[PDB]
Amino acid sequence: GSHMFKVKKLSDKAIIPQRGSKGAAGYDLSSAHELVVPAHGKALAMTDLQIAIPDGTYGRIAPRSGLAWKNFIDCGAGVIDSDYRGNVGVVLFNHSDVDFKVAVGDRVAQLIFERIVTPEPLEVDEID
Amino acid sequence: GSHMFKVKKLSDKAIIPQRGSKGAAGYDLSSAHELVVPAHGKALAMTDLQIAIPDGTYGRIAPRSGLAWKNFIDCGAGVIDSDYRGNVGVVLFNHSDVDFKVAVGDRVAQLIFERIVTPEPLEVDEID
Amino acid sequence: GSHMFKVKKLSDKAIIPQRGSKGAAGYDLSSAHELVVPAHGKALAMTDLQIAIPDGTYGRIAPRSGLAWKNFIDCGAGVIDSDYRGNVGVVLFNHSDVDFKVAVGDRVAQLIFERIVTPEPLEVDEIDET
Ligand SMILES: O=c1ccn([C@H]2C[C@H](O)[C@@H](COP(=O)(O)NP(=O)(O)OP(=O)(O)O)O2)c(=O)[nH]1
Ligand SMILES: O=c1ccn([C@H]2C[C@H](O)[C@@H](COP(=O)(O)NP(=O)(O)OP(=O)(O)O)O2)c(=O)[nH]1
Ligand SMILES: O=c1ccn([C@H]2C[C@H](O)[C@@H](COP(=O)(O)NP(=O)(O)OP(=O)(O)O)O2)c(=O)[nH]1
Ligand SMILES: [Mg+2]
Ligand SMILES: [Mg+2]
Ligand SMILES: [Mg+2]
Ligand SMILES: [Mg+2]
Ligand SMILES: [Mg+2]
Repeated sequence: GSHMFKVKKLSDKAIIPQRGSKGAAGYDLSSAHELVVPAHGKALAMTDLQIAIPDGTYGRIAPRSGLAWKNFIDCGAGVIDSDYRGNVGVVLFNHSDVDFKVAVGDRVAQLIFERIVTPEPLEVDEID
Repeated sequence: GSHMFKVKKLSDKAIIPQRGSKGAAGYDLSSAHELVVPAHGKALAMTDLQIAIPDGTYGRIAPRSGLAWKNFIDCGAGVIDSDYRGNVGVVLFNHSDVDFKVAVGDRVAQLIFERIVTPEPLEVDEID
Repeated sequence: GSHMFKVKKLSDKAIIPQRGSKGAAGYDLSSAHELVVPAHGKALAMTDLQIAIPDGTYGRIAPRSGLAWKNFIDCGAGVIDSDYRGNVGVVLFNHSDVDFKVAVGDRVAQLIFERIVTPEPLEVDEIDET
């Protein structure tokens, strides 16, 4: 369906992503797992979700602004293809000298459905 | 708003964002404040702008390619929701060994109106 | 104008970007040059490609997921404008404690044609409440 996207929980801990405000760009993504993101290190926060990417778009794992500014947290990777398989994972980057604790249920990113196009590349001799 | 990019200066130091060329993806964002982005550190550069953005889009704070390559500067966070009516700020990351000076009026990022969709989430037991 | 993605090789070492799969978002970008991204450092991996992109888009240099989790590699900069006619360069960031080797032909990023809009900015006194 065009105006809804299906989401299936892979555990009881999974939270259905939802928009924070009427005008929100993204859907909050929460970790389904307790973990720590090491200082100057990286970690995988699995959401325990399968998500069906809308036609004409990819799912972008985008950073929460609070965590970025206060905790020096960022999202690496972040491209969820329309044919991505399985559990959707958030790759967290911590550039601070302080570990970042992640509890089950913590919002760790936001999912944005980026509209894109996918043409077939045409190799040429000259561009004008 | 509807299909517009509206810009309201919050101080006389604010500069209206403009595309560097007709083929540009992004609008130049300038700091309205002097600051330093510490080596291996982060800073918040406010634009002293309040904005309304076109429907079907969020504003993405993207990095300038020059600052990225010469100075190891990046943008953290960067997602400006269509219903944000606060002061638009650029979260700067400095991964280099050297402090990065930012003067009032310096271009520190570029704003891109990313087209997106926002379907409502539909929870299911199975996709496909 | 042009809904097409056109690609001109700038050397014999260049590889035409292609999607890894039918449902893939991005086009694999391969380095056309031997280099190393220094531990805790950055490097330019030129693709030796000149490109023309579809109208209403820019080209985003987006990170590969394997390199990100496995090697702590990220893409810096990454905005390829409609009028960029130079050699497309991948700015690679290495946040690991170990160097990252790049051989010619290595996929180092993926190109995504982001749909965007570019309206004329309007300075106003008043923005509507939210
Ligand atoms: O780089 C940024 C990112 C966000 N913002 C602004 C706009 C955006 O709409 C707003 C987000 O406000 P929130 O307090 O709701 N942060 P978020 O919902 O992303 O969660 P968190 O507070 O943990 O980041 O902050 C910036 O000015 N610059
Ligand atoms: O990762 C990138 C980013 C940009 N580019 C290209 C495309 C883009 O159109 C061009 C921008 O070159 P400049 O250094 O002149 N841009 P500047 O740093 O002056 O500002 P901005 O990056 O905001 O356009 O460089 C790449 O090849 N790879
Ligand atoms: O976002 C991520 C990134 C990595 N991972 C883990 C599991 C996954 O199997 C692996 C990344 O595999 P990819 O298929 O995404 N490799 P990549 O896209 O980088 O390269 P390519 O598709 O060309 O082989 O790392 C995640 O779960 N989520
Ligand atoms: Mg990034
Ligand atoms: Mg970016
Ligand atoms: Mg990948
Ligand atoms: Mg990018
Ligand atoms: Mg650019």
